[PDB]
Amino acid sequence: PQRVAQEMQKEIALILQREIKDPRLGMMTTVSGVEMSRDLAYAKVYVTFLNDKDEDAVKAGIKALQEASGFIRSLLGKAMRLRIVPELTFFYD
Repeated sequence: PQRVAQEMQKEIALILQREIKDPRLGMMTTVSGVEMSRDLAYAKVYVTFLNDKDEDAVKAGIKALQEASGFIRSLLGKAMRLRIVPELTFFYD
């Protein structure tokens, strides 16, 4: 799904700024891509940081973002009026 992956990159990048304080990460955490399941039960999200100045802070940043993943899924479905939204898993790129 090439077009849904482009809409998800854009809206998830905004929800990453709104649903958690991205100023705590320097207000420049960006989405580089998504990777989606054939059955849409799951998706992987790839993220690139200005908080990249510390490897231990990026590890903690992904850990804090994964704890918020259920809000991010619920909001992504609301922003798209989507019939099903995938369950979300986050990665540093």
